Amino acid sequence: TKTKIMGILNVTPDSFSDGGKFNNVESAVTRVKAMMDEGADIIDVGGVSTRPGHEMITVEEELNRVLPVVEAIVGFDVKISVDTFRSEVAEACLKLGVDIINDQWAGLYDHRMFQVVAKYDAEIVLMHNGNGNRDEPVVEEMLTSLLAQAHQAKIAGIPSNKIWLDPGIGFAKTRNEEAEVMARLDELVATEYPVLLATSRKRFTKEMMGYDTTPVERDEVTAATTAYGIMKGVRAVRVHNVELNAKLAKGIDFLKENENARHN
Amino acid sequence: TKTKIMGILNVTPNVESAVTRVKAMMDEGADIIDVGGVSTMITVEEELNRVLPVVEAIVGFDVKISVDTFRSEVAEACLKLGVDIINDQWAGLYDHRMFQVVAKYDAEIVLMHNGNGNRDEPVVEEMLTSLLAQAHQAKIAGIPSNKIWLDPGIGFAKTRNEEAEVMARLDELVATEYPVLLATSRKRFTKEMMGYDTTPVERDEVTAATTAYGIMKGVRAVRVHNVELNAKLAKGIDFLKENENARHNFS
Ligand SMILES: [K+]
Ligand SMILES: [K+]
Repeated sequence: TKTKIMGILNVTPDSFSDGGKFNNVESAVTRVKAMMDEGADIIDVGGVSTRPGHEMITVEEELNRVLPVVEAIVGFDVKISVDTFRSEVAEACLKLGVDIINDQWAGLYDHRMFQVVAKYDAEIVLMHNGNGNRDEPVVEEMLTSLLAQAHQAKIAGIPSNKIWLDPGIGFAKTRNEEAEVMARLDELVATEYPVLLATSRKRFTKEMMGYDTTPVERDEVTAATTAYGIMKGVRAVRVHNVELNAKLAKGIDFLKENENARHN
Repeated sequence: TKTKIMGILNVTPNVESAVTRVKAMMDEGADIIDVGGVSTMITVEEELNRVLPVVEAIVGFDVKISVDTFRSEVAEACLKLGVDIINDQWAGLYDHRMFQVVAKYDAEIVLMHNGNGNRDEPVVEEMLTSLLAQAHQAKIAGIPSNKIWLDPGIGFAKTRNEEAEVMARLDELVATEYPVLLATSRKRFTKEMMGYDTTPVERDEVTAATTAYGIMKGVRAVRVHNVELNAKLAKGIDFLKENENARHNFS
């Protein structure tokens, strides 16, 4: 019943600070152990990004990045999610025992993703992305798309309670469109598919600050979106600062449950 | 429209360190500094010996000053110096003269729920009744209705269950239309939200949770130890509520 805390484990070569000195399985294991200790329920491993202007890699390459890391941590007492939009990458990871496939394309890139996730009795996160030049209201477009994709997921045999929806904050959306989405999370929660909110250190949180910040300085306004989102009913949050959010979410979860209990 | 951040400045057993802490709190985003000389029985003179030197030093700063006192002699001395708010843990029950003193200086007063531990009626109803009665007393002394704050008094004269009832029903207190100051920071309630015997500082995140939660219920200020954490989080919640209003054409 708790809000799930999904930590971020980025394994793309370029995201590494010290020239990639610590871009290996052993470093990833130290990081994951820290995130588990701070309260992470899920570790989101990703080696690709669907953002425009990014590196375009092969399935073999993505597998090179993700497989060794997944194998090393899948045995830990934490759930494992993989950010991938290609079913071949998903299947290899599912065979290694991952729990969730976080598809930044909501199965739009590769429709086999649905039967692949279902074949392994896993969960799938469908993120709203693309169609940035849409002419209709973003939340309507988002709901139409995500609901069509979730329906495809159910057809493949994926249970409704194992199909997550993610607004895709940070992807194919203007500042106006993101403001609209953040104001209507209740509508997304109303679909009854568990909702994953992922705003951590992105432009939206960057612009909630009154000055230019380094990513880490956006942690408190990210926690604000976490608390707000839980109040709206989102079921999980994807964050960089696992501890802050884990402890804050424990508080909000407590307060909401206490409130429901006391109003029967 | 922003939620006001009231930073806590406990001065119970020197000015230099008090001023330093106030300097930090202003930086971290504090709108009000609440100076407290009675940890809660020291004499009025002893309370004044603690509080006064500090108030004399920080009252000229660009920040509102609140004094945590329930005795009118302490309040008056501070008000003469120019403080803005009297935060009364007894809601004027300890010293009936508190309201005349506050009225005299045209300052604000926070009426905190306290006492009557062996209450007859359910806590929320008893709280409302006591606080509204005291608000009435404050007004007939000449204090403007818009300068009266209500504080649920978390940490005082309530069992664990009663405080949980109060925290589950903040909207009913916010509904009185008097601005509400939520003061949970590091108190037993937050410790127990953590679920084990934590140190005071370890309760800062669950305290920030009561802050966000409280803002969503409409409280207008939060009294906190960790000013920076709550200031940034409160700022974020304020932005999200206003954005939600904007996109829906609410208010
Ligand atoms: K596992
Ligand atoms: K001042």
